[PDB]
Amino acid sequence: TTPLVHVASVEKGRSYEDFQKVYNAIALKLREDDEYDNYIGYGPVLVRLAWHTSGTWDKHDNTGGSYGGTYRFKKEFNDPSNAGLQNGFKFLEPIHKEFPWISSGDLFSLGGVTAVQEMQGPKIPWRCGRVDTPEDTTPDNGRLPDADKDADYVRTFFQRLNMNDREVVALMGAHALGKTHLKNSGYEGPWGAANNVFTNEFYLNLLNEDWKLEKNDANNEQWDSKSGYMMLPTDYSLIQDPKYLSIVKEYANDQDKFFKDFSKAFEKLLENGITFPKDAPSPFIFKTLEEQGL
Ligand code: FMI
Repeated sequence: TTPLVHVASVEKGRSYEDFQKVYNAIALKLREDDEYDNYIGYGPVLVRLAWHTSGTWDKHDNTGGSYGGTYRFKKEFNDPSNAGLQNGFKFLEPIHKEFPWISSGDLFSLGGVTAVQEMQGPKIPWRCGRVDTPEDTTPDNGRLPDADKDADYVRTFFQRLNMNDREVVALMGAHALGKTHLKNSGYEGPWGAANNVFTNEFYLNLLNEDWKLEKNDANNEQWDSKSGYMMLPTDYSLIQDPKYLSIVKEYANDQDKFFKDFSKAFEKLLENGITFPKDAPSPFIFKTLEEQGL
């Protein structure tokens, strides 16, 4: 029961170029399969997958986390909290088939990094070395957070992932991406207009839209705006809590600051629970397809 240490182990003989190739394959497929989810593309769901496979981590005993790539196991991919992520896993299947040497955890997390960057978001340094662990290491369902709670719930919950107020608010900015799907989560609607472009729109919408507390077709409350956007109760709590509100305003007024803080928090999220040897490779910063002229 003693907390196990997960030491990053580089896939045998692999280096930056090998991973840039995987990044490129993911990026090229994101471009090709553009029709998904009414042309939103697979970017958002890949970011959600990267987060859900990392968000099971418990700092108290180092269980869960991105290291083991346990989402490949039935108990975890059937977690009600992960409904809809099967689309992201299916997307990555041909990628893993072409590059069988990459670990599942490295693939799931790299998928998120690739999606953020290809969607014009900040560069996210990424480290390789996650190693697949047995099915009995799969964390039980119920470790991911709920969306119907308040600011106090959010603050306490994220302490388990060792995230502070600024880190939590920055991470939530990813909701500028994609949308909620009634069938998956009991919530329906996008948070903004630019569904597959990474910007600080989430914060701007929270502060500038006129929100009304309504019930959706699943009988759950959510905040709606005449513009056709929505906010989860947890999203809205970010402007109800005075400490979160200050940070929301900061990001709504400084795109660069949001990008920098999100990058750090997202990398931290994807690396929680992993011990990187002193002589491990430095974090990789992948070039986008655009930067490579591809
Ligand atoms: C850093 C990234 C991130 C964080 C930290 C983070 C944190 C949290 N999220 Fe969010 N998320 C991300 C990224 C991130 N999310 C993205 C990109 C999406 C869109 C997915 C898609 O469009 O398919 C979604 C979609 C989504 C949905 C709709 C799912 C669906 O119906 O398909 C819900 C209900 C929630 C709830 C919650 C919380 C409040 C409960 C878990 C929460 O704590 N999310």
